[PDB]
Amino acid sequence: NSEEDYPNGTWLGDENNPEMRVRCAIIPSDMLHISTNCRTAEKMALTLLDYLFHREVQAVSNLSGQGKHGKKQLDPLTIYGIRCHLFYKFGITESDWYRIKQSIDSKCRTAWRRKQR
DNA sequence: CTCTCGCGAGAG
DNA sequence: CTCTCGCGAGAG
Repeated sequence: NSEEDYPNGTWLGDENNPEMRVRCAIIPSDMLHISTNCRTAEKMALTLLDYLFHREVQAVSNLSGQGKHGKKQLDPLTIYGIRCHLFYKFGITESDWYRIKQSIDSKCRTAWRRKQR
């Protein structure tokens, strides 16, 4: 939320808009790897996921924190940052963000499916 | 691996 | 009953 949280990290979203920006952990070198190879909001979303949540946090959680498996909830502020970074770099819509959330939940489901094996 | 379907439980 | 939502899983 404030840059003092992560010093060597970067900003998710628009740096010059204090209301639509989140400070996160990934280093400026990884943040250029993402904005270079991820040329669609769908690929950027799931690359940001791998780089913002340790995979065994992915294998134990989902977005809302509900469900029959009783998974934990992924950080609502981190998920907000992904929402700003996709809006800022791609100008996604409310329906576009809904599809993205479905992809994120499906990615975390496969991480859960793996963990059992 | 991602994408996306459809099932079935619970909220409304 | 309709809708929302988590889910397993197959296909690409």
